[PDB]
Amino acid sequence: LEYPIGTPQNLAGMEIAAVYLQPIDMEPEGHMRKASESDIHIEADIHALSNNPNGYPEGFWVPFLFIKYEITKVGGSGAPITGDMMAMVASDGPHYGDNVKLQGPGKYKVKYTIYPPNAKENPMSPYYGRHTDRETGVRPWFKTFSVEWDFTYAGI
Amino acid sequence: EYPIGTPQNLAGMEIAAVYLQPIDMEPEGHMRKASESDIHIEADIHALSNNPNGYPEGFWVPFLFIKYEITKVGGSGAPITGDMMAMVASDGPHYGDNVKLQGPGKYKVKYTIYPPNAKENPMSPYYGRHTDRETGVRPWFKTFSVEWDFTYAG
Ligand SMILES: [Cu+]
Ligand SMILES: [Cu+]
Repeated sequence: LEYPIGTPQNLAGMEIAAVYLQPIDMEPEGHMRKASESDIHIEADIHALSNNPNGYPEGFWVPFLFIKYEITKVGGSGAPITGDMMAMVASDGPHYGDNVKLQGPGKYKVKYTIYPPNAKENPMSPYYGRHTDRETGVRPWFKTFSVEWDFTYAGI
Repeated sequence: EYPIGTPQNLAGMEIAAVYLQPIDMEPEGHMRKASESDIHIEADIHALSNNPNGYPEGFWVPFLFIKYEITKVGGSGAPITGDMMAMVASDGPHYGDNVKLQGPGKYKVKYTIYPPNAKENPMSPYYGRHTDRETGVRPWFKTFSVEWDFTYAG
């Protein structure tokens, strides 16, 4: 099932929502930590709002982003749980996600750092372009930013 | 914004071939210089109803790889070949390339459309598909080609 995380946030003509599901299985295998080695599938749900700066019609999935996440158990002085999401498709459409192993039931904080197509850290920079001519060009890509939420994990 | 024939409904997607004047793009070094090209050729690919790879109708189909072959009818030159690149423009994301043609006249335009997991698709390690019963989708479509007749006005 789905376990939404807080309320969606917006920036730069995109809506950013966080949710987790039960761990999933994915092709290509050997990318997702196996479902049996995980507690949840964390996801970032990112869609264009109106007047999107890069030409996306409202509602379109925003592709070719790179998302790094940090999940910290509240009150914990231990190391945060970190990883990189991967772009993928599921029955509900494309999203960014990762299978994650948590640190038991309780309160967590979740931070997503969202990299644009042209960020150094985004491995997809050489594969996705942007028109820059006057007639068909669009605005520059957004700059890297982070968004945070709190959530409770009960065990699924 | 100019059409190459009419769109074809294939593999749960509308595949349209269009073109416009040569463009400029970030990142540099992928498109041929606009001044050294004749057109920007594009593949406009969106999901139809009941798309089997998880896309709601009208969505752009991302992470594909498109190779094109443009042949002048009766031409003695080599066919014009290349790879499109995914990119965004004012009307949305598409696949495109700046192309130099071989003068005005009749051409055949063929696109070979590769799914995310094709050997030929360099984006295969970057795009996944859920396979579990609850949230999975059907296997990626099989690589296919689509052709049209094109008259270049010059
Ligand atoms: Cu996923
Ligand atoms: Cu383009």
